[PDB]
Amino acid sequence: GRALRVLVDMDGVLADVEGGLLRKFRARFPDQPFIALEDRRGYKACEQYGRLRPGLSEKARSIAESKNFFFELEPLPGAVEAVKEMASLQNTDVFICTSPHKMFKYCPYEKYAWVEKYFGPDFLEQIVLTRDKTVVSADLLIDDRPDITGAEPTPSWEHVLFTACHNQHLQLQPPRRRLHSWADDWKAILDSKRP
Amino acid sequence: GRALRVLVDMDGVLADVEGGLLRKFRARFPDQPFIALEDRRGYKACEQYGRLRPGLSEKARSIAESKNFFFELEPLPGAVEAVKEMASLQNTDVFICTSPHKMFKYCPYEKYAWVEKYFGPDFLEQIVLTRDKTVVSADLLIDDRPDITGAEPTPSWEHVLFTACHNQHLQLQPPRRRLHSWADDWKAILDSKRP
Repeated sequence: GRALRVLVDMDGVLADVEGGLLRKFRARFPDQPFIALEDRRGYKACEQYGRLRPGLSEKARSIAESKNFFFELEPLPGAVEAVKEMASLQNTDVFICTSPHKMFKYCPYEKYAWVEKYFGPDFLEQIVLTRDKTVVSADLLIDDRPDITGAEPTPSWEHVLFTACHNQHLQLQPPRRRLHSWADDWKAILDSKRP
Repeated sequence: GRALRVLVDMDGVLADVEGGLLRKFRARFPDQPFIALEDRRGYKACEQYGRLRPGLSEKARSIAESKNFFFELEPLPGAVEAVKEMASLQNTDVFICTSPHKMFKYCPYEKYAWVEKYFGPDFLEQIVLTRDKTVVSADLLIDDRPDITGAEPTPSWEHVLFTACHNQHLQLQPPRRRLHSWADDWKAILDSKRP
């Protein structure tokens, strides 16, 4: 029978982008103010730094653009184990669908290397790098961005919001769904999309 | 109205991969035999080198894996001008949909840089890197590979074969279509998929 196809974005779902940004920002710019994760709002971290102090958007971006930023990101709790299990379920195909952002020098490569490091070489085959997720056909999309963007107005996938510091204050209106973490019942969400 | 979505793979369609491989192979390994383009058959160039002489698959692959292989590829005749025009047509969205192959170190980055070089920064937004094109939804796919591969048995796009040295000897059975080059009537092919 037809496999359930699930898209999972790495950023803020598998790899701890927010923790990495904060940790490296503080170490490189110890005499500047920063944004504690609890105070993060909106997926655009650099823009919020810019509102904190003129010039900090540029510094935050320079952190994310630096070599090894993506590669040294820590996996989120229970992320690697859940996705490995997910991919092992019958009638389930998992693709990692994630953005190069506008940082083409190191980001694409390190994302591949990160996935290989935690998931193995085999899994590299399932990666789709795109700014626009709406052109990718699937049953479910799990990512940390509350807003959908891209060329297809109504994507084929249901969008499920993975909780992150910057989105946790949003109270989603049904039938919009939230996955609180990888300890949460993700199997139930998948099962709901099966025949 | 709904835009016609066309996927175009860079390799052998916009960027002259075969010429680049042959040119750099010959310069680096001047005392080895090589495969003239007219003798190329099948998209897997390294495998054909391996059949020519044991060990040459590895050397050919080392050429493609080298820094600057992808970035220094020459654009195919009329490619940049056609795709720029195509993207400028009304009710037409063009995405470049292309593979990282198993060469993650330089290939992804140089493909982005190549597109930026010939098409501009704006166009980077339209790039989808994937091994599996069948999970990308679209009306048309133009690439140089005669065989479809990927998780979706029947993709949404019609596959149009762009002529390359390795595929030109294949006589396609209708209704399968071929675009002989960018001087050929590509507008007619697009128009056929419009309302």
